[PDB]
Amino acid sequence: ATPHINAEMGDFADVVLMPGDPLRAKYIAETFLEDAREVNNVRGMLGFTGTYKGRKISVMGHGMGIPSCSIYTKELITDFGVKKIIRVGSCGAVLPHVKLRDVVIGMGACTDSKVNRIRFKDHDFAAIADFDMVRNAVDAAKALGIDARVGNLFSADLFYSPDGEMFDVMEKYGILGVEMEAAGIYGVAAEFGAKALTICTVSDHIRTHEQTTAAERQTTFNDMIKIALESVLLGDK
Amino acid sequence: ATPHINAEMGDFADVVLMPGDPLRAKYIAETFLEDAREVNNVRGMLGFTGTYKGRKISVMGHGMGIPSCSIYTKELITDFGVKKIIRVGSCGAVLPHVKLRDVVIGMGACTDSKVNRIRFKDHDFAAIADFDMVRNAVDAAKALGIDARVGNLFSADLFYSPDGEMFDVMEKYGILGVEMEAAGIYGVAAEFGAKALTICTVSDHIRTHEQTTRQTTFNDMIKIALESVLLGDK
Amino acid sequence: ATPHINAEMGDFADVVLMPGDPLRAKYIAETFLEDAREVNNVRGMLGFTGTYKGRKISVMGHGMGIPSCSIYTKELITDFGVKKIIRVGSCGAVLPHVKLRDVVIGMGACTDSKVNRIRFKDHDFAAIADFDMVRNAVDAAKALGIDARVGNLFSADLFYSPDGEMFDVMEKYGILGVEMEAAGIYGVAAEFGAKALTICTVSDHITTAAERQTTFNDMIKIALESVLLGDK
Amino acid sequence: ATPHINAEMGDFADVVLMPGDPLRAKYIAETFLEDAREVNNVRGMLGFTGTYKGRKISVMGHGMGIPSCSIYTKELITDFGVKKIIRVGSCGAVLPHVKLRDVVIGMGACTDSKVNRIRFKDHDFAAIADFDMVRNAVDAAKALGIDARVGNLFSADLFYSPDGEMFDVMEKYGILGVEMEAAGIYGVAAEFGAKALTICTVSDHIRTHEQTTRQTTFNDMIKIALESVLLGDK
Amino acid sequence: ATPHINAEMGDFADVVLMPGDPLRAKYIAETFLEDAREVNNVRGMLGFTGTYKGRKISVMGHGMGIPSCSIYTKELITDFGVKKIIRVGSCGAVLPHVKLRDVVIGMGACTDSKVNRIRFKDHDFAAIADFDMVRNAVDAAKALGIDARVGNLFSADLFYSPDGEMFDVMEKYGILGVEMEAAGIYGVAAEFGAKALTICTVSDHITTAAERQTTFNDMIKIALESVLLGDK
Amino acid sequence: ATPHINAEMGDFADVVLMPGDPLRAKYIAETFLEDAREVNNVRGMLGFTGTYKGRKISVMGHGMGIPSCSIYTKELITDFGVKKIIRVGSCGAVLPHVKLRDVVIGMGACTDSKVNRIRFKDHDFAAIADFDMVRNAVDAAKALGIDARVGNLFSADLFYSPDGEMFDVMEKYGILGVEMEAAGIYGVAAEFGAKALTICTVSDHIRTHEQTTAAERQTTFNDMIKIALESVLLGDK
Ligand SMILES: CSc1ncnc2c1ncn2[C@@H]1O[C@H](CO)[C@@H](O)[C@H]1O
Ligand SMILES: CSc1ncnc2c1ncn2[C@@H]1O[C@H](CO)[C@@H](O)[C@H]1O
Ligand SMILES: CSc1ncnc2c1ncn2[C@@H]1O[C@H](CO)[C@@H](O)[C@H]1O
Ligand SMILES: CSc1ncnc2c1ncn2[C@@H]1O[C@H](CO)[C@@H](O)[C@H]1O
Ligand SMILES: CSc1ncnc2c1ncn2[C@@H]1O[C@H](CO)[C@@H](O)[C@H]1O
Ligand SMILES: CSc1ncnc2c1ncn2[C@@H]1O[C@H](CO)[C@@H](O)[C@H]1O
Repeated sequence: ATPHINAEMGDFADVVLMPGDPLRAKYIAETFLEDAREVNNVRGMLGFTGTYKGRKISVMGHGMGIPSCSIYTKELITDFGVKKIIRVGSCGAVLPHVKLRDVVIGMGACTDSKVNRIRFKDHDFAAIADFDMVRNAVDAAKALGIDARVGNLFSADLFYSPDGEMFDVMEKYGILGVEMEAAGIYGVAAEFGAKALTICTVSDHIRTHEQTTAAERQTTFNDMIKIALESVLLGDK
Repeated sequence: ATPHINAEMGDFADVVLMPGDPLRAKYIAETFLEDAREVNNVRGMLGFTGTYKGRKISVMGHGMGIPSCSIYTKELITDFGVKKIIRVGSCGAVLPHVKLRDVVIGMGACTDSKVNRIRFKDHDFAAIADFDMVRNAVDAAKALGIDARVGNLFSADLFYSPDGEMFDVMEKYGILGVEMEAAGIYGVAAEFGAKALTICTVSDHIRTHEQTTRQTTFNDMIKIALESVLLGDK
Repeated sequence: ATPHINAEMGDFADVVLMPGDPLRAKYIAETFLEDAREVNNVRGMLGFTGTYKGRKISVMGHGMGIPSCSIYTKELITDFGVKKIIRVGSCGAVLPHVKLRDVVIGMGACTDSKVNRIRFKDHDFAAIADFDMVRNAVDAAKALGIDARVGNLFSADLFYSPDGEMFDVMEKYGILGVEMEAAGIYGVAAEFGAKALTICTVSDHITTAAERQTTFNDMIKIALESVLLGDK
Repeated sequence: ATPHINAEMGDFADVVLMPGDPLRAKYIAETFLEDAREVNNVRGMLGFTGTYKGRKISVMGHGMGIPSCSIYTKELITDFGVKKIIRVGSCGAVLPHVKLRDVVIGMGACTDSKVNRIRFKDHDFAAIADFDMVRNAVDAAKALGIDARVGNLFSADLFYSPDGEMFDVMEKYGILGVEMEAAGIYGVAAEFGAKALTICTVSDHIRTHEQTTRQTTFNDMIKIALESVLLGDK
Repeated sequence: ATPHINAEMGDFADVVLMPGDPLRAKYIAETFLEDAREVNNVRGMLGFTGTYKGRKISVMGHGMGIPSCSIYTKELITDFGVKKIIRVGSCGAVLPHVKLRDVVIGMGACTDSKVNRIRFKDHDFAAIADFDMVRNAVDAAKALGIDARVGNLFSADLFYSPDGEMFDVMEKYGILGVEMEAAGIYGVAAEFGAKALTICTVSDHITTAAERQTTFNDMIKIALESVLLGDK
Repeated sequence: ATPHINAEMGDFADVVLMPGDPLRAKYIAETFLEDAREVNNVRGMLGFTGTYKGRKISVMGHGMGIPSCSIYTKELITDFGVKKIIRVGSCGAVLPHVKLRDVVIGMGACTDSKVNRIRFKDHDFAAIADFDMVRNAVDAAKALGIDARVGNLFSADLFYSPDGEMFDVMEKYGILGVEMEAAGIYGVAAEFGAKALTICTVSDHIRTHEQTTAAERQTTFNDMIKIALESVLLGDK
């Protein structure tokens, strides 16, 4: 066990899906995994392990922010033999053409944080996902009849920013989705030699700040989970 | 209700104790508050409101890291009329004269986060607590016969730091405890106009590696916090 | 028409291959393109436009360094309607498993330059390529029976850096190759809404001339065939 | 003798009050100390030692700016056994509720200087005062019936700032006074292992432009400082 | 011999004039030097060594940008024994009193690049020229009845900057001209203990071709005559 | 008058020599100026005005550090019509070949301070002296049979540096002298449109940390003052 995870080697699959909300990990295990069992509960960060079409899969929340998810992903990789981390969350949109419910894939992730500069001798480290994982996700989505956008995400330290001028900048440079973990998870994956990918569903459009129907929203979120789970199967081949 | 808190104005007291662990807040509500009522569970971030010796008080977790607690402390202050925030967490020690379960009070908080530089034109903003609250905590500790050092805390973005050498620099400058949110709460208190204080319990020693896997001294911290608000009311 | 390219709209294809060495532009034009014609000569940066299996293609050097290539890529995009930029160059490897003559594809590009911070309010902008272009290059490579590594490049401002330990850091974080333009082209593409990709061959690990020419022609075929896959 | 102080161990008391103006130190030595003896005049930086109600005390100017006071506070601490440094200076106000001659106590000090980043690996070091000294000053003020706000000061490198907008940011974050050395003295106290406190008198208002061209409230500041050491001795 | 210059010790004079445009090196060699011979052609960066009034002089382009010129100036200094580097180029002016075709001499060079911070532990390194070289250029100019302004240049990494207000700042602090290499060459000279100087002619204010050629030849004569004054 | 200078327009010459030590300004006025009168004393920063061979000259201390001298030089220029500022101080040497008593002229000045970054939008402002003033000083020195070195100075914020590694860096990049004001005075001169020059006498060699005889040291310091005063006369022509 670690100070944040009360499990032992073997308790997690070598692939872990990670939502920000611990209650969403439980929701994913309940909805898509067969014979899922809770393998962690410290600080209430629920983790589960079960099978998806016979494949051993794990899903655990990572909390909000780079500092939070950096702790969990780091421990999964070094102490639980986890090779892949697939973040499945929500994000806000700044581009007029990026619509509510669009599925975004973060090939790269820009950031507000100083963590990668601390890692990269104060220079610019391009926080990127694992290419194969990106490709598997794109292909899985195509098979589901879904067209995911692949580009940059922006991982913020302040959900409530003081200088609202950053949104124009994000939009100017083509940022697809705004969230809070991608850049940190990619930094961890690179530092400890593992593979990661962040997929998000647009739950808010900053240009119009909205949400829309709930049934349709829940549908897209599930497609996103489906895309994540199906993508690991393509990777297995 | 706010984006991360499903409650209404009035559900929270004007003072809120906040541990990083939502399960610790539940424990505090059950062990120290009377008529405790759960007022939030969004994302599992348990929040409670009750009374301590007739004083209405709340306790809610804020999660790990500056980005997490910034969201919660902000919504409480702008939408629930919270005047005082008292973080009650754990920390790692770097100084040799600091032992497990020791109580530290961060009158100040250093950090490797950029949040305050983003707020202060890229200059040095000294993330400090409210002086009265510090004084209150010190007096409360004194009256309870519990020891407590007052000084600088270090709020880290990375629990697993790739720069181990920075611990020597922290030690060289007298850092009492290494935690992950004080500097962010102080920055929020300042930006949104409220007051805050961070009290921590040494739960691990970065040099010796001896660590906990809680309570008691964690109960002391709570007593000091709860008793300090009462002094503040008078 | 532009300060560094004496040509007019239409002279360049919407896709432009760009080597660092200007002399390589003519080699590519004569060796891989049909009906090539000269479209630029300013400062000796020769540009050519021709066709590859019917597809309109242009080729012109960009010079060494982020500042140089940022000028050309920018002008091509805003004044000649270029949609995609494919940089085809060389790099140095810091990883033991990455060998001489290997073909590296930069999905991302780190850098010690300050250009992107100037663009992104002093924050971290992840300089990245277009995903489809990356995927096209990979598939075009496999079709040619060539195994290409996809990952991060490091775009250096100083070829002769005084900081020797930075190479160990690059190795620790999996940098595939060290060159000097990727991060700059990716920033320009982002700033002006175009697509870019950097392909490099390992020409030094931190070979015969015939071996070098073979690998160079392989990189060009890959880039050219990737463009065709992109059109589908 | 040190590079900038021609004195020997023992010439200074373990506590030293320090204004930026050498002529103010002379005034303090002549108005509040008995048997005042000049112990330094190198570069005109007048230093004096005497007694206040039987308590041995020194007062020496430190000049304007972080670079100047860093030299003096350092030599005093490493070569003359000075344990406590109490800066008694002037400052400019940005807040509307702050008037001339008001007394401010910097429990913390923000800055646009790089000195602390050079010491703290380019991270945010919270330049704070010694809690006991702050508390001492507060009690002393209380007993003397003098008002005093406790909080953050802003130590500027450029008195004539080209970034006027930074004053709005200072005001937004509750800066009590704009001065030029607190953050540097706190950094030195920390690096060389001593204690320090900065007390200031509002001598100018950056918004209204009304300003002084001293004493009295400048006499209050001195009383608070001298009386605070006595409380500290007990 | 070096990665970017196929020459050997002795091929280059201890003094090298360097224009940004590579094509200008041959013009200078044929127009101002006696008995010129070719000493480099790698990447099309032609270098020549000849003599001016008996004094041994070399000329070769450096490309656009700090990264490009940093490579050439460095190699020339550490492998070909070059003692002085005189960059002769063009720049844009932000000051109203500085006119088109004016000759500007950069005693100092500001920059938005990060190379010198990387060299100077993230602090402020004042990138400056050799004082004697500056004084020589001034005196050589006066002898030619030419009035040259001495001051600060600004070495930009991005010719097309997204920050429009930086030009007002440059004007406020007296920047004489905007170009892209001075600060990089000055850093290299400092790092490897050599001497450097940047001379520029105002080719744009933020003219006929005959006017341009006249002023260009004036800058070259100035540089060449300054070298002779330096030998005294 | 200003909050730091109790004088009125006319009290200072349009040229001001400035030593760090206020007691040294008095020494300079006494030693080289005819009919010098004290024109300032607030905070004890003595200022004087007199004539050198018939030319109206002023000399006033500027205190230690960039923040200190930035206040004085700024007020001299904007409120007292001063056109030129000639700093005359001492510095430490890091280069083995730069010897005790050498006269150094700061054509440029490197710095530890953040003041010029605050002025120059966070970029690199090359803090330089006025060319003509440098030339006049070099020529005046030649006339005195003195050979001054012209190059970069380093203006430090911390006389007592924590990371002693900066001296190797300074030496590596050819820094001639180490002091504490040049970069700040040049920044002020550029911001308010005036002319400045810093000249220093090496009073310490960091590689050997020494001083030597006192008579000879005092001789070189005076030559430096002579060079400064004589240089303004050449400038007048
Ligand atoms: C401006 S809209 C927005 N902004 C920032 N984060 C968002 C946003 N929308 C969804 N997320 C992500 O969810 C958490 C913060 O609520 C975080 O876990 C984060 O990833
Ligand atoms: C090196 S020991 C250490 N390091 C960092 N944070 C620690 C530490 N010990 C306790 N905490 C605090 O608790 C959470 C991280 O477990 C965070 O909420 C944090 O405040
Ligand atoms: C340390 S080995 C190395 N380092 C940097 N750049 C290299 C390197 N090898 C090839 N290139 C690329 O070629 C040019 C610099 O020669 C540039 O165009 C650059 O892309
Ligand atoms: C904008 S008003 C202002 N600004 C900056 N410093 C001030 C100010 N007022 C008083 N001081 C302090 O006194 C000296 C500068 O005069 C310095 O010692 C400084 O601490
Ligand atoms: C805003 S006008 C301008 N800006 C930047 N560089 C200029 C400029 N004018 C001439 N140069 C110099 O020529 C090359 C860039 O064209 C580079 O070699 C450069 O030195
Ligand atoms: C390491 S030797 C050294 N270091 C720094 N400053 C020196 C030095 N020597 C002379 N000065 C200058 O004198 C004052 C500091 O004593 C300051 O005014 C400064 O200009």
